[PDB]
Amino acid sequence: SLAEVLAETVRWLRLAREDPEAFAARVAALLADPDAFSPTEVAAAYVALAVLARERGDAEAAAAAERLGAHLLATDPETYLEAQVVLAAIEALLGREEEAEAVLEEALSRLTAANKGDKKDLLKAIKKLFEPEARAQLAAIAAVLDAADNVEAALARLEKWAERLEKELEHHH
Repeated sequence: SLAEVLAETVRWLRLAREDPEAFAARVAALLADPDAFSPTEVAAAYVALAVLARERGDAEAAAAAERLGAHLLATDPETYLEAQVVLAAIEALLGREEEAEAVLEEALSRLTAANKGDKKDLLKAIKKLFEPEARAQLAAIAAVLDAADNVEAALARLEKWAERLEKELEHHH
């Protein structure tokens, strides 16, 4: 579930801050054998690593997130899509709307080119961000990121992004 990925992303991000050595050891473990961990855990580690890459300029986290994302795309496309939507929400939360939309577009393009997902999957996944269970966890992410004042406007921007996509989908039929 989307909200479980968010909840677990809170735990990964707090671990990176509060015990970086245990963060590094568990990431090495997931990179060595991601299939030994639950899909939610792999997706959350991907998101935390992608956030470290983008927000701290962490080259190793960047390459590690790329490997985990690739693995999720190849083996569990629905979890891949959830991971990308959560990453997009967090970038939007941080005020990086262009980056958030590029993440969604990359996710869409990888999913369709692999014949594992489509525009309707993306729309459905984005809208799961707005449910209460997911909103509670994004509030937790926002506490982690000192971005509480931007939760609503970030989700509103994503909703209009999804709305325009859905309208083009409708017009195209």
